[PDB]
Amino acid sequence: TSENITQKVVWVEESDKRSFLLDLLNATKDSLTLVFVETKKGADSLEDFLYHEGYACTSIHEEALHQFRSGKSPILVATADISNVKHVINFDLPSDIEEYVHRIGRTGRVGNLGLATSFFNERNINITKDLLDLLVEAKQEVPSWLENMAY
Repeated sequence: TSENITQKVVWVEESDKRSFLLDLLNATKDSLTLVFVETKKGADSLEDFLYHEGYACTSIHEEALHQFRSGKSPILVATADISNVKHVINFDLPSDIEEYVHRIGRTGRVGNLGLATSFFNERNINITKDLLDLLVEAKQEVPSWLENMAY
């Protein structure tokens, strides 16, 4: 159970995810930001977007992993060897809660709190109730919208 990972689930429309990611990145870490996306093409295109924004980043979908650790590339974009990152960003959420749990486990260590931010929209209605129940048992912030969509 994930009480020691602060989880912020926010509503982001698909067309808003990229500028919301830039505001979030600025808002939040000098390194070890891990951003999960749904597809290989998505990983690829997001890395390029970030590049043209001026953010040093890599993607995986050894070099890449070796840049992440050194903090030469503060951002690693990955699809579906990595733990104790400073921030996990679920740019796309997965279709089941177990996979959510696996991904958020990559932030935090014993004696410290992790941080995981997840973007959610109508595409994610399938995981609504499971995410709600997980947030409640982990005593995390639950957005009014999530509660009302689960019902």
